[PDB]
Amino acid sequence: PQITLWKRPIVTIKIGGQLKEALLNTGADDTVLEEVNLPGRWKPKLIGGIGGFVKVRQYDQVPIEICGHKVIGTVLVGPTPTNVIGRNLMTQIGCTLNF
Amino acid sequence: PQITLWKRPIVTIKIGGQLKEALLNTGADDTVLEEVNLPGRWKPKLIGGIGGFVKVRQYDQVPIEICGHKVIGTVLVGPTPTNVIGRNLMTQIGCTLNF
Ligand SMILES: CC(C)CN(C[C@@H](O)[C@H](Cc1ccccc1)NC(=O)O[C@H]1CO[C@H]2OCC[C@H]21)S(=O)(=O)c1ccc(N)cc1
Repeated sequence: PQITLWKRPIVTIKIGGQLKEALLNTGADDTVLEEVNLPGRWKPKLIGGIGGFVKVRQYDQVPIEICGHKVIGTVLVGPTPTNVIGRNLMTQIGCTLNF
Repeated sequence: PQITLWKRPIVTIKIGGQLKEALLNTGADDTVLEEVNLPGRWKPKLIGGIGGFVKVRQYDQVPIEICGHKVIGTVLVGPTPTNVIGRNLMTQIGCTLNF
């Protein structure tokens, strides 16, 4: 599909068997989500943004459905005001910026 | 331009006759630049990012030039890790997300 940006590019995702929505974010290297329930082991990570640093759980190689296509990639889990799909997953469903 | 997201989608941008470069960010509604030499008065603004809320200087109706393409809008100045051009400006180039 071809999304414009007169409003937040928000789309459905499925994570942990659960239906959700997230902002398709080209700003960040990695994906972040609202506290959720997930597979296995995570690493501590510190991301930085606007408003300083925030502590996240790094779940590695996780299965997620974005817009209905399967992707396995890194999901960061932490206190994000909103769910954010990073470049890391966007490139696997052939997302590209068009202008 | 169809641009893939393996890298940061950094493009060239011109303000005040200053060449710099900025992230084509679809996760930011607003355009946020670290410093500019714009000549005078700015307006006090608050945006929230992922790590909290920050003071930033709002400039109305700035002529800016992205990839040669001259467009006009509101250019904040703020504590951003990376120059970010958000959707308010990306719509004026008719830029879209695509997959
Ligand atoms: C400036 C960015 C480099 C900061 N981030 C990406 C950015 O998309 C966030 C992502 C984002 C999206 C929605 C809500 C909060 C954060 N948005 C943001 O704060 O940008 C600001 C520009 O204008 C304002 O409009 C919305 C946010 C403000 S980030 O959220 O911190 C970020 C940091 C690390 C990762 N891995 C992924 C994302």
